[PDB]
Amino acid sequence: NKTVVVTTILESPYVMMKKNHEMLEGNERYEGYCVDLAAEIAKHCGFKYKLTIVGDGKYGARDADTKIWNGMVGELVYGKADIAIAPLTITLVREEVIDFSKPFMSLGISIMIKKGTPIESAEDLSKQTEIAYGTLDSGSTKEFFRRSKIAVFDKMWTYMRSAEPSVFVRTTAEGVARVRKSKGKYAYLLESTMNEYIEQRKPCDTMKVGGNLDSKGYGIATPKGSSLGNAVNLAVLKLNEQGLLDKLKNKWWYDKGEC
Amino acid sequence: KTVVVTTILESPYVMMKKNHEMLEGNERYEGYCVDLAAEIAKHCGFKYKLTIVGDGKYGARDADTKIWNGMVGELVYGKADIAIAPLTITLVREEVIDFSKPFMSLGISIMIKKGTPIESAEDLSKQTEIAYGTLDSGSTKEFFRRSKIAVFDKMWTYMRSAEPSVFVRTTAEGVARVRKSKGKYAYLLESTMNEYIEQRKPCDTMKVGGNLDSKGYGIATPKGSSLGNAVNLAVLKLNEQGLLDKLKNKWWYDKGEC
Ligand SMILES: CC(C)S(=O)(=O)NCCc1ccc(CCNS(=O)(=O)C(C)C)cc1
Ligand SMILES: N[C@@H](CCC(=O)O)C(=O)O
Ligand SMILES: N[C@@H](CCC(=O)O)C(=O)O
Ligand SMILES: [Zn+2]
Ligand SMILES: [Zn+2]
Ligand SMILES: [Zn+2]
Repeated sequence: NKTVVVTTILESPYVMMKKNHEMLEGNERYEGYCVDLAAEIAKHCGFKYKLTIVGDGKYGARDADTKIWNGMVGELVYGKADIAIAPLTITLVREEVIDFSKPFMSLGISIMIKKGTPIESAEDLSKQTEIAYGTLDSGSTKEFFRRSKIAVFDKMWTYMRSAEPSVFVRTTAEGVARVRKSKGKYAYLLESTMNEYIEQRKPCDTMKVGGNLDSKGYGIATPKGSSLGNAVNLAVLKLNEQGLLDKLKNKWWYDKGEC
Repeated sequence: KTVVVTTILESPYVMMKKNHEMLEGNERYEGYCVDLAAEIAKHCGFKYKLTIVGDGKYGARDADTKIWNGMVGELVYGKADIAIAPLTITLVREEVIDFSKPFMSLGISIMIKKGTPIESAEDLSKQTEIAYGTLDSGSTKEFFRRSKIAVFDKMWTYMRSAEPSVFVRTTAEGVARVRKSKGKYAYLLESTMNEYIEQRKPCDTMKVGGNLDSKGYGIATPKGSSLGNAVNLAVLKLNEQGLLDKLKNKWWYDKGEC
């Protein structure tokens, strides 16, 4: 048995630095939903592990030119990590190079506005020019728009791909900050999970509006044909059935809500 | 080789067409899972035959003989090649068959006759005037059997001992029992089926409260099936094209009559 290298990402409330992290070591430096989940998955599958934050701070995309995978997906593909336990979206292009468990959390793409912004829907955003809108610059949300053949979303993509200055952001935090500082003139397209979390954080000035644009999930990912895939999947099923995943969601989203 | 698909008559997933008696083979049926089977078959490049599960059950394991019934049994014993049905992904099933990523989300929910003074599972568990039960041989019954959550444990104790029986052989039977019991029977069933019935004449039932859990239906194949991989990728593709969302609207709400 060797220590399992876990790749993950600093994304609230999934993985965060503990206030006193400088005084702590190894796994104890972090907290959050995915930190709690990693401990349970390791316990139920019988392995020791080490949490590592993804070097480039990215989720995972393949460069169209170089064909190289970046982010957490890259760490799995190139053998730098053994498992990714993070809000990593299950997608077809990813499933072709890595394996995912059954989804441990559901989510869909959603709209974040600064409160009072006169927008209620994706259709609203597409039919106007006063309010800019964008996505995380690398990730499944961007690809959803890039690939969509649905009229409303294709229209949004045509706008976003050509908008100047860029409407895309490097991190979720950057997108949230941009909504907060843009006096209602920027809306952010991000996953419902992160949207709902931020909605419950001070200064309580953002809101999720409209229905979700799609319906998907986060999965625990392992390299193709990993020895861990089967047991990890069974552990996700057990934890779902025992209500732990619901308990953890409540713990990190709503029990700690500031609004 | 023509792929034998096991499925179950459960609205709006698989239903006999109005004019079924004059039709043959797959053409006799319509519904969400009929459309899904056609899509999966197209994207995986196979011919197939839809067959309705012989015993009318989803699938559970006999505690004594360890024999599986239902669609799960058909896969386990080699009577069918794939199940395309509202079949809930569960740990005990994943141990004997393979599931695709979930093509639809659902949770256990409460169906009441309109006007029944019940708003939650907790409400049901606190009283005795209104009886309540679940489908037999399915994942909802097992949920209550295995739950340690106090409210659900309390409900199970009541349900397992209730006389006359509160359990039903089919969803349709549960729905009929709610409709005819003058508000004195509430039915525990998956949110998907509950929300469908809520939009059907005579428009006398309602879903109340939040869902009791969060899970999904998956396409199932026998362990080590050569079809498992391709079918999973097909589900991902259909999801990403918005086709699953299209089919959900087509069968739930475009056909809504309330
Ligand atoms: C048995 C449970 C562990 S579960 O496996 O039911 N998970 C519960 C959460 C959940 C259920 C259904 C869906 C629907 C979308 N499916 S998806 O794979 O995200 C898409 C990429 C095809 C998403 C997330
Ligand atoms: N969960 C996404 C990142 C966030 C987003 O794209 O909105 C992914 O795995 O790429
Ligand atoms: N979908 C369930 C059947 C219906 C129910 O138990 O509510 C199963 O696969 O067992
Ligand atoms: Zn545990
Ligand atoms: Zn198709
Ligand atoms: Zn028996």
